[PDB]
Amino acid sequence: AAHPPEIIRKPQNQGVRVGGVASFYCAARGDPPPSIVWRKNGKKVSGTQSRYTVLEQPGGISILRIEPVRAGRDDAPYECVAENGVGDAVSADATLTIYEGDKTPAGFPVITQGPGTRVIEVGHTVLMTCKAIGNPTPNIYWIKNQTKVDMSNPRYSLKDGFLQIENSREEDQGKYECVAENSMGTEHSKATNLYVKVR
Repeated sequence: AAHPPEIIRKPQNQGVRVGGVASFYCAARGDPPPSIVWRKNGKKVSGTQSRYTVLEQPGGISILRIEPVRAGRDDAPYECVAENGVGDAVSADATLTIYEGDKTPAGFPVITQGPGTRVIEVGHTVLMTCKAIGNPTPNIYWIKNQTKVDMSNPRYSLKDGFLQIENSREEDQGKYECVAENSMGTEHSKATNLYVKVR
């Protein structure tokens, strides 16, 4: 195992509404595997700071989540850094544009309807609703517990931007949200819980 760190996914610029959620994704690889560090305006991102949380996900992914987005503070460059003790560190960065009030780019995604909390009996199927519009039309994806829902799962599909889960199992319990992603912006729905009862 002898390789220098490589960024295989760069962070992308985001536009978010104030009070919103924003996230940046980074991924890298090397031999041996790099750590990824997140920087704001060149300053490593605080363990303390309540609004930022960093999620490390297998496949080499690192995610920086900012919730709730603050209009002054959060308008900055977030850079992700990868090091493994071989060669040079590799870094990539992205900006965050924050939109006050309604002064949003035309066609910024809007979520007309959002998921509601539900209890579902084991073995039953549920539909969770996201309704969105934008131009260009938003791609819609679902998150549980801040993690992308895996649509590789046989039991999970999208109907009309709705998330359907068939043959419900306890493991499906979580806090779900829907994201509508646009060239213009990203919108996250309000998180809500899915509970599974027995019997």
